[PDB]
Amino acid sequence: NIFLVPLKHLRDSQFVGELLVGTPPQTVYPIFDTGSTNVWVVTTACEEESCKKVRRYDPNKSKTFRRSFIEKNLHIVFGSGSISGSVGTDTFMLGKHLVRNQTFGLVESESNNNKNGGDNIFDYISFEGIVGLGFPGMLSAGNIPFFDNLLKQNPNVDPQFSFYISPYDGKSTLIIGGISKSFYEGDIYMLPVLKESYWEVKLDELYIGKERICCDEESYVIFDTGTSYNTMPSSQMKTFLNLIHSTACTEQNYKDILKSYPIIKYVFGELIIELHPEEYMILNDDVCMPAYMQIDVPSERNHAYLLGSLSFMRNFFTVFVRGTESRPSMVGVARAKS
Ligand SMILES: CCC1(CC)CC(=O)N([C@@H]2CCOc3ccc(C(=O)N[C@H]4CC(C)(C)Oc5ccccc54)cc32)C(=N)N1
Ligand SMILES: *[C@@H]1O[C@H](CO)[C@@H](O)[C@H](O)[C@H]1NC(C)=O
Repeated sequence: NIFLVPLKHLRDSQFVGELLVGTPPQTVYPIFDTGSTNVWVVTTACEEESCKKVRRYDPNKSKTFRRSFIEKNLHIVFGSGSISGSVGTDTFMLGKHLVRNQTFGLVESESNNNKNGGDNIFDYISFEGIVGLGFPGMLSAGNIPFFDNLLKQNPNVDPQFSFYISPYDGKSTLIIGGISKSFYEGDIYMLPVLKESYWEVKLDELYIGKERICCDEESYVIFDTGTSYNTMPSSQMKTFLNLIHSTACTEQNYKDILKSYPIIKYVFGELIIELHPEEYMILNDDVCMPAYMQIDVPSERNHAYLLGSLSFMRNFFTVFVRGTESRPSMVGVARAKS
């Protein structure tokens, strides 16, 4: 049995889907993140302005909510903001499928702890939560992650999911347990996941046009729906900004200005995945920018390259296959439909 969960592309970068929590059920619209594993829900215990503007789950109105003991609020700090809150368990429902006794994080503050003077991601978006879809290694608290708990309680669902991203129409969809040829064109190329925390596969080479920028050290590609942009390590970013400059542009001449920009080629052994200038240049205000940011995923000697939603999944249908005993963990990539 296979089912799907449609996603609404919001005015911010978000692709949110319907999620029901508690008894009687309350409705929240979280994003679905392959770059984290916790489940976060914005609650009424967060009285901040960036919280009060959205639908807030109230645990006091849930007969099935249970409070978990913690010594301190768990604090998650990342690039553009911070999430902080407590933890409990409740019963969830996603696409009419039931997940009971699921541990999740209750957002109680969105204060930015990188630089507390402004620049907070939650001021610019209508954030209601995160459904983590990564591997159990990244679970911060609780007995079992959300997706695994869904499968344990729905054993006729196959441990896999996939994302069709099309921001222009309303056909953006998350499908759980399978795929559909109604989304991709051609074949699906499989890449083994070698690091079961993120959805992380090995990257062999990376070209910006004809210039080879990777790899001389061990490099990896992370498929992360929870970022709009693609990323590169700091070292390659100085090179990237010298080969791909941002320029002024308009909606009228952008095809003309990007005629000279290079093709970005991601090489996975035999598979070559190309990014054309109109597929990685973002247009905001009157500036054509590369849809790339600088992220150094922490590790001793590994380098991680992230593939985001706006720049990658919009053009490439992506399948995530959880490993079992009859198969390993892989990600599948195919061209998307028009
Ligand atoms: C969701 C954040 C976390 C989980 C706590 C942590 C985390 O840092 N990342 C990545 C990997 C590292 O680099 C970055 C850098 C930036 C961003 C970012 O600002 N993302 C935006 C996208 C948008 C506006 C559509 O929705 C939301 C909704 C909430 C928060 C952020 C966003 C994400 C990541 C996750 N993949 N997941
Ligand atoms: C729910 O999960 C908790 C772990 O947080 C566990 O102690 C409990 O036995 C589980 N089942 C029920 C019915 O609470």
